Amino acid sequence: TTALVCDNGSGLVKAGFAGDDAPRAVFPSIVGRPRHDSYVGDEAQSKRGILTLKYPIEHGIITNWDDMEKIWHHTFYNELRVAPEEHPTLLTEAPLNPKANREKMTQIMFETFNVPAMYVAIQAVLSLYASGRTTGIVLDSGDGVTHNVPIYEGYALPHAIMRLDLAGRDLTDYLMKILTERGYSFVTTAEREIVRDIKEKLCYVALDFENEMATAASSSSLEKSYELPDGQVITIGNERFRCPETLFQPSFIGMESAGIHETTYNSIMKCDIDIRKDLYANNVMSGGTTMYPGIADRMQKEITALAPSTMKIKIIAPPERKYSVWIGGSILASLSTFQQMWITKQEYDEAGPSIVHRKCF
Amino acid sequence: TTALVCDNGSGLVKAGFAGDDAPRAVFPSIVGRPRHDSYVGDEAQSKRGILTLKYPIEHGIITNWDDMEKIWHHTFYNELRVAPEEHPTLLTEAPLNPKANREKMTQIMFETFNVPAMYVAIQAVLSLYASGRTTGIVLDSGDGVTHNVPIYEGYALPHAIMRLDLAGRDLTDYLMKILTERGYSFVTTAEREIVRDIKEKLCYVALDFENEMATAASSSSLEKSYELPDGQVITIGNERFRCPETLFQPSFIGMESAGIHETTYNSIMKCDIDIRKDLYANNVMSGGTTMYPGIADRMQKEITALAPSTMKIKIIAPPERKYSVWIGGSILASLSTFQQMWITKQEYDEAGPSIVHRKCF
Ligand SMILES: Nc1ncnc2c1ncn2[C@@H]1O[C@H](COP(=O)(O)OP(=O)(O)OP(=O)(O)O)[C@@H](O)[C@H]1O
Ligand SMILES: Nc1ncnc2c1ncn2[C@@H]1O[C@H](COP(=O)(O)OP(=O)(O)OP(=O)(O)O)[C@@H](O)[C@H]1O
Ligand SMILES: C/C1=C/C(=O)O[C@@H]2C[C@@H](CC[C@H](C)/C=C\C=C\CC1)O[C@@](O)([C@@H]1CSC(=O)N1)C2
Ligand SMILES: C/C1=C/C(=O)O[C@@H]2C[C@@H](CC[C@H](C)/C=C\C=C\CC1)O[C@@](O)([C@@H]1CSC(=O)N1)C2
Ligand SMILES: [Mg+2]
Ligand SMILES: [Mg+2]
Repeated sequence: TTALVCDNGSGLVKAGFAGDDAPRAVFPSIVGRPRHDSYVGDEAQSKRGILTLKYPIEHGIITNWDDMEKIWHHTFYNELRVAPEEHPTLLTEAPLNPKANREKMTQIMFETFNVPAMYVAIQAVLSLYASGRTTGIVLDSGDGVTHNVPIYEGYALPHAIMRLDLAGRDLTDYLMKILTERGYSFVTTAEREIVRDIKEKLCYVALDFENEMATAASSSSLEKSYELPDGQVITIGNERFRCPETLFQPSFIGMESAGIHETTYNSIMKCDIDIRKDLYANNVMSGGTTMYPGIADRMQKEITALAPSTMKIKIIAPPERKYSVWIGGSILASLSTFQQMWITKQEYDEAGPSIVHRKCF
Repeated sequence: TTALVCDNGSGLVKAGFAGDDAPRAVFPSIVGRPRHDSYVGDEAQSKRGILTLKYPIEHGIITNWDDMEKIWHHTFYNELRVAPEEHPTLLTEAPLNPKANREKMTQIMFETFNVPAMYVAIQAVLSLYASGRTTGIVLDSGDGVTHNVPIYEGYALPHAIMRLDLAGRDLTDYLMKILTERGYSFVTTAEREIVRDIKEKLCYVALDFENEMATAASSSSLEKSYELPDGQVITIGNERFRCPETLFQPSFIGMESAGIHETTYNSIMKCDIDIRKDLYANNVMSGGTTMYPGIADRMQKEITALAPSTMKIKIIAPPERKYSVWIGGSILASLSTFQQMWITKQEYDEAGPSIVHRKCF
């Protein structure tokens, strides 16, 4: 009976059961086939020297499905200890995800895994119920993708979906750079991983850059040392809010401009006025990234700038937003009105891929 | 730039233009040829000799597709004299018609019609819309069939739906029976048509199959004598209501099938006791057969005498409650909002024919 939720994030894969208050398995979204079978997850990584590791998925989109399945499989078997062709199933996707993909995706569940039933939901949209909403503009900033998702009655709006190709890993990478720069090494991939945690444990969203930037060099009372695994420990200036600053500065690492709140306006201002109003006081926002301090109040103002005078702008940062996408699934999967919403072998059996094509979740 | 409305009525077809507060089209959904290329419409009518014309749409469901193909064709052209690949399209589906049938006329349409965009809905709902409601039981007492469709704010209650195969052209093959007793003709379709003409003319579902049926040996006051083509006038007694009434008596044949009102009830009953009141206080007579006057105050009895005392019950039965289906749909087909629903040429050449099973409204 128990269905299964799996947010196949670009770098992370959240997956547990239905209704389950939280995805049980949350491991690395990559695989490694022989250097000269494959392996995946922590294991996959646990074998650097002799493995050719790659993210089966790129920008929250599947590319080498081999590894992909080489995951899926590991995910029930080597992972969830459960029978595929034995449980209702839910998969997440990215906004404006290419038809044949979303279709190919299904091809495999019944085909190879003979999964009984299944469905597909936009990572976004998931996060939206994960908030108790069926309409709003979301901000699922994972490890490597970014979209502004105009939703209504729980049904999205393509033509108005701004994607800001950039995220999670960017900054992490970003950082290292502005550090190897401030006297510090780290150019091996293994070092990058160090930085991230660092990037997470410390980095924050400066309510104000300039006001903050000076202070950095002016005061200090805004930084700390780091238990570098090596043993040696170290601290960082401006950076703490410079890296996460890149978020509003798609001109911090080269890039193309625009940027977040903008691409947001540049997402809302592509949405039939009638909605706009109500699209303004509901900013949800999932994915590792969004997990920042002050990131909150920071945006609010950002927009109010563009945000016309007397308009109430409300950003909602779900304390658990890191999994909302998954958490959403957990729910919808585990629901009633959703029964008929599934896809069936009997159905997939008779039709083909195009069968999947339906309405909002 | 304009869309279309087509009521594929079991044994009839009404059509016109979205908005157009009349459907300009209404005709015989029959196809026929020489006993030994083809003849559709009332053209087929005048051929009882050379033609052995068979009707399509089988109880509301298609059957000789290749055949039905002509029906439609006969439309835009001979009839409306209009263009297909140039107007959006809407089609009434059959209340709980298989998914197989679906993608058929859907692909067929486009494929062998190159249509802009097409959508399809159950007949039973439009009729509902067609009355200012979106909830409450409806009854497509049309020609070939008569269904009981509970509706909930736009959703039908599959599980909770009833389908009775008696209707219009049902009570007819019969009428031609009851009469062979006072001794008369009416055996050939030639003669069979005359029947319905009479039915719809005189026939009525009054009230008592008793105190009413008591007036019989009684006061030979109120009866009549229709002047048939054969010039010769004819007499009729209780048959003026022995035929229609049969709906509250299947045993008139042997249908060990449920009495209408009862099925309706049955339907309402199989519904969520919560919503049951609304769908109870609401009941529509979508169907030509649903015309036998005085049928108004009638049904009330049939049911409240089963409907829990503390209530109230009304059976919305408008005048054009003979096209409500077509009418109601000729609305959906008129609204900027409707686009979000349509299935355009490109919304098919990419998503296979199964992209039509899924709606919002
Ligand atoms: N507390 C945090 N603050 C900021 N960034 C974080 C935090 N925790 C994780 N991240 C970053 O967000 C990225 C992860 O997100 P998520 O779990 O959002 O990715 P996915 O869903 O795996 O990928 P994507 O959403 O890009 O398709 C991580 O790889 C990491 O770089
Ligand atoms: N005034 C009337 N009184 C009685 N019966 C009528 C009247 N007008 C039409 N009918 C009968 O009702 C039948 C028609 O209904 P409708 O137009 O409801 O049929 P469809 O569209 O062919 O079928 P369905 O509605 O069951 O899908 C006719 O074929 C006819 O025999
Ligand atoms: C705590 C953690 C979080 C995470 O989300 O990791 C994902 C997955 C990870 C895979 C590569 C590493 C070596 C192998 C195992 C990692 C396990 C846990 C790492 O590559 C990221 O780190 C990239 C690199 S730099 C960044 O910003 N994203 C995102
Ligand atoms: C006024 C009318 C109404 C109608 O509803 O016709 C429909 C369609 C009709 C098709 C066959 C005939 C020869 C051809 C053209 C008829 C045109 C108009 C007839 O066969 C019915 O008559 C049958 C016969 S007896 C009955 O109960 N249904 C129902
Ligand atoms: Mg994500
Ligand atoms: Mg009809």
